[PDB]
Amino acid sequence: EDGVRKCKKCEGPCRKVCNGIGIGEFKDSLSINATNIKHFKNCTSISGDLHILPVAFRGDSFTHTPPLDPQELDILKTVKEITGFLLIQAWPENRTDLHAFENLEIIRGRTKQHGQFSLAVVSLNITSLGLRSLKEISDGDVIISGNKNLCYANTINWKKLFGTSGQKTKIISNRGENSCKATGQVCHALCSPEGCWGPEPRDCVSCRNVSRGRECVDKCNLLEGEPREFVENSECIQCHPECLPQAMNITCTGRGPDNCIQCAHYIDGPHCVKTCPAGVMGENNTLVWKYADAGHVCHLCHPNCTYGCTGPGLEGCPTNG
Ligand SMILES: *[C@@H]1O[C@H](CO[C@@H]2O[C@@H](C)[C@@H](O)[C@@H](O)[C@@H]2O)[C@@H](O)[C@H](O)[C@H]1NC(C)=O
Ligand SMILES: *[C@@H]1O[C@H](CO)[C@@H](O)[C@H](O)[C@H]1NC(C)=O
Ligand SMILES: *[C@@H]1O[C@H](CO)[C@@H](O)[C@H](O)[C@H]1NC(C)=O
Repeated sequence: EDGVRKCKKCEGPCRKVCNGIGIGEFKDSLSINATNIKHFKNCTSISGDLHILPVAFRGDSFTHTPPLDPQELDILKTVKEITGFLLIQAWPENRTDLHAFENLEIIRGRTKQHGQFSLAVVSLNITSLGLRSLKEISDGDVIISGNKNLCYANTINWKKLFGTSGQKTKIISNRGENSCKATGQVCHALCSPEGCWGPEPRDCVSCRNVSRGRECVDKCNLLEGEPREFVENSECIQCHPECLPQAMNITCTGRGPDNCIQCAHYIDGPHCVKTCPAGVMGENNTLVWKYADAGHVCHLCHPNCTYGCTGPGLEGCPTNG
């Protein structure tokens, strides 16, 4: 079970806040060129505005700045929050989606491009967006234009991502819905009609049937197979290992050990245990000992037999060394 959300702190070391292009250390910097991209490494929140103009990839000779290698973009795969706006005006052809932003989830929109835009994806040689993680575009309007071979962008119900009232969404002159559907570049079957960031089941706004981890799936593993799961708000989560997987019925009502049908080993109180407690330091700083009934029910053993137990009460306890 992936019961722990972040695992160790939040990532490897953990969360860092960096300034945006044209603000702070990147003052008087027009775009994210091959000079300041290295200062965005190990950074979860990039407060401010991000800019990727053609100058970054071409290289500006007069500012002693070099051309950007498309493999450097992966330095932004750690960014998930943008307090200002994201302005992407140029991106390579060897990549069909916004590869570097595969983990961006929240874009606030305090700062806006021309006081109107939060997301600007214009003139890009891509075929899909691939912003699978983006859940909220808080304020600014969205512009997606001049992306000749780009499909799937018109599918997204931007109303779900929007927060502020009247958020306009200029999605014009891309790869028409006529050609997109005729070539099989439509939203996935497992993907709900609420739009998708591409064809892959992971690229999805919401799931039509259910989800599991980072994918839209049809089955939830309730009645059979790999770890028996239960459905909670369109999500598949496996029942506690100490729950005998039942056929004809679902293995659990919830997440915990005490929320399942029947324990595969013994049963201490409401909890399903692999063995009855045999000398555990109890919450009252004292060793707790128990025994197993005929029906596998853990009962507290007699106080007299302290360093061990076999049956009920004060019966059988002197062992031969
Ligand atoms: C969505 O799921 C449909 C089946 O129904 C659902 O799944 C079964 C296993 C049961 O849990 C049932 O109670 C659910 O309502 C499929 O027929 C359908 O093909 C699925 N959709 C797609 C796009 O695959
Ligand atoms: C970035 O994080 C990785 C772990 O994900 C760590 O090994 C590395 O040293 C970090 N780099 C810097 C410059 O902090
Ligand atoms: C499954 O267990 C629940 C809980 O007691 C019960 O209400 C239901 O009738 C059972 N269904 C089957 C098919 O065993």
